[PDB]
Amino acid sequence: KNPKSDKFKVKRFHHIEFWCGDATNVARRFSWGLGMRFSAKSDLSTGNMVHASYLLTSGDLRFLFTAPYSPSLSAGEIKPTTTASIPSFDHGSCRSFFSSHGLGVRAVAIEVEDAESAFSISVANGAIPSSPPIVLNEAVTIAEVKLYGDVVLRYVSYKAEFLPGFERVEDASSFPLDYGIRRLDHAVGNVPELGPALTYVAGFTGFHQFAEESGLNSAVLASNDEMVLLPINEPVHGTKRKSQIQTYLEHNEGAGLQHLALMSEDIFRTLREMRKRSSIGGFDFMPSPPPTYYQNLKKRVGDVLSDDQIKECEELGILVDRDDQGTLLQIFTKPLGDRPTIFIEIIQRVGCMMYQSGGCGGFGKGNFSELFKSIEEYEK
Amino acid sequence: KNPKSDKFKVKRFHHIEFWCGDATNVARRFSWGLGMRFSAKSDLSTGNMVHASYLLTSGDLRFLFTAPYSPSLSAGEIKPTTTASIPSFDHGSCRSFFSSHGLGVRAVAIEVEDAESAFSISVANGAIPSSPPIVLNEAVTIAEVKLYGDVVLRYVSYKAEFLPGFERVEDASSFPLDYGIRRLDHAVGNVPELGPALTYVAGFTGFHQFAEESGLNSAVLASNDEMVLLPINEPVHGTKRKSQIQTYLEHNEGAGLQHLALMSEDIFRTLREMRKRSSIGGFDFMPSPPPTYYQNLKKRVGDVLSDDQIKECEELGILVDRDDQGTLLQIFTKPLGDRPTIFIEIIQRVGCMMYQSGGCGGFGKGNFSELFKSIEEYEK
Ligand SMILES: Cc1c(C(=O)C2=C(O)CCCC2=O)ccc2c1c(=O)n(CCCc1ccccc1)c(=O)n2C
Ligand SMILES: Cc1c(C(=O)C2=C(O)CCCC2=O)ccc2c1c(=O)n(CCCc1ccccc1)c(=O)n2C
Ligand SMILES: [Co+2]
Ligand SMILES: [Co+2]
Repeated sequence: KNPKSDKFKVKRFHHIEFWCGDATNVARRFSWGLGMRFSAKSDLSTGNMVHASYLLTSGDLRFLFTAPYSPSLSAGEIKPTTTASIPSFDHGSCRSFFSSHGLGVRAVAIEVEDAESAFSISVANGAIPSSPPIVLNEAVTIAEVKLYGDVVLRYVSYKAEFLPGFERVEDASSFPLDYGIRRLDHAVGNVPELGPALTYVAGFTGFHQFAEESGLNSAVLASNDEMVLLPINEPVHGTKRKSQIQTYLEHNEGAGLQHLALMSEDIFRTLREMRKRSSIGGFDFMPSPPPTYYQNLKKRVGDVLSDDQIKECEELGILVDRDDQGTLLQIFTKPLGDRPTIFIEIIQRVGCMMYQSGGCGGFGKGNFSELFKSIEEYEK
Repeated sequence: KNPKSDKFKVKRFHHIEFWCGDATNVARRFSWGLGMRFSAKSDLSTGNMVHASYLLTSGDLRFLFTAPYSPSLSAGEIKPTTTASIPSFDHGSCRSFFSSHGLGVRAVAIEVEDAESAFSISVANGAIPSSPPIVLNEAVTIAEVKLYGDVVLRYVSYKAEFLPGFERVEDASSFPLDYGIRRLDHAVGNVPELGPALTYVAGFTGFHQFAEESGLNSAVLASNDEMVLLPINEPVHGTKRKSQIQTYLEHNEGAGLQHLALMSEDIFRTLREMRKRSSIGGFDFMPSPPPTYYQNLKKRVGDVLSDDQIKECEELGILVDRDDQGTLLQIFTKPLGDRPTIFIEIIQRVGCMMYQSGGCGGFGKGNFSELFKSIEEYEK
């Protein structure tokens, strides 16, 4: 049952913005590790005396990396006279965010038909304002409201290239890397209490709960066409193994974005390319499941994957689960930075063709039981 | 005239420590861009609840990357009970340093015979204490005094593997990258006033001035065997082109480390390997000199370099200058991070063999005039 109760019209995920200490070094690491191209910049070379912001792209996926300059560079400025290309940026907010949480996602940005209306409707329906709507160069409107912890849901709307004031990067600096990642599938938050978080967000968006003992309870909020998916996790305290959600909240200093799930058009090639680079500047992956997990894969997905495609999953460490509607291939990186907080999931879905409907195959929660069983069975 | 007036005994450069927001992402970028191996770590996996520190090595060059965790992780700790592996670390000092300067060098570490004595003698001779001597595991002594701005000269001494509490990285995580960089040749500071900076540092070290209109005045302080070299720059105000030193001080919020010069055993291979990676996560280089610069190279270094070796300099953008004692090959990267502050120089020296004596060939100040002339001559 999808009641299609969105209180405004939302199209798709637009971009994810990381707040960093040095946007240059994070963006270069991410670009090599994930195969994303340098697409746009807004910094001193473009006249921005406030923040440095570098955009990476792969397919429709857009990662923005932003860090503050010395406030002394822009001391004569006031908001009306700002050189910032993102008007919601604030030196003090960014330094406090990064000091408190370390490297992580500040904004989950979705594209809307009209950012002003979406902001107005949101706050009228309980959203806590963060940045009022601002129209940039009579071309793009952006607005922000609180999502959970210190993360904002950013609304972006275009009348008719990323943002005004950003410049497209010179080809010489822009090497056409691509490992097959194509778009953002879902973005997941960790909170101390799931219930109030769900009521708050679903309260101001109209998003509905998407149809779905290992450290968490979870639920998924979705847009009308279920292309925007926002799962939220809480910890289950009192187990024997400590909750990974609780560990997150402790090292993150509270609620925040846990993982970004990036859809690949060819997960086998994406994982081959990322695993080649794991020890030369890229991203590490979580430990692989035992061969027991893959021997048991034939009995569950042997209808969808060949034996050659299943052993290819085994050499790459890919996990597989299944809904009644589709099949899911997934794998998780190790944490993206110093703290055991944010990580990335690489994903590709098969089935539910009509295009492919969103969430086809679920989110892989059945892989918790399958991994534990496979692990214990492997031991004995 | 080398009066050999060192007030204690110093061996060589030991390591350079960067203070970062996220030590993981800076270290991975540097490792790929410069060809340095992950050699040691001190972080949560080693029991350090205070800071994350990752060591990269190439030859005798050691780069340390350190960032603070949430103070909440170590709130019950006091200095006697600390889990920090570097006892001079302080959450507040590091966050304030990085907020003020951005990514840059906190410590220039030199190896001494006895760090306690070197600290005592230094402060008795005018040095401003920063961190008193501390003996780690009855094995290593470290101490720190102020050098310029917020950079410290760190003394390290070993009775008889980087530091106690650091672990050697698992081979699987440690990919044997190497582009030919072998050691730190010199480390350069930018200050507002050269005179007082020189008197202060030479005052407490006993270092002597090493034998030597484009934006700076400079002078070089050296150890007894002239293996430790510490040039210092000041701006020359009132030119037509603005001083790069003054631009540094403005964006850095005052005095600090301008560049690190890394000696290569094969600069041609180092530059080939680094230039291959410039647009895929590595380091960019300053613009190359015009062909005019290289046509004029034959008349000045045609005795030392073949025509094949000279055109190889031309394809890599390498600069060449000469003392009366030796010849210098050098090239400069673009800034290492967001701000136009710190950069890196790659260097290789030829001549003055006895081993090679330090500073053989100078520091390339004659390349300021040669580049300008070559540039103007190229135009017309
Ligand atoms: C995150 C995830 C998902 C996932 O994507 C997902 C959502 O999209 C929405 C609904 C809830 C949810 O969980 C699916 C399966 C997963 C994991 C996962 O993290 N781990 C590793 C667990 C060890 C661990 C150690 C340390 C820190 C974190 C974790 C798994 O083993 N499985 C099977
Ligand atoms: C730094 C250097 C050295 C050098 O190493 C050195 C020392 O070791 C010690 C003594 C003084 C000194 O200068 C030598 C030659 C150099 C440069 C250099 O920076 N530039 C680029 C200038 C444009 C520029 C733009 C923006 C920001 C900075 C600079 C050059 O053109 N030349 C020829
Ligand atoms: Co997921
Ligand atoms: Co130099």
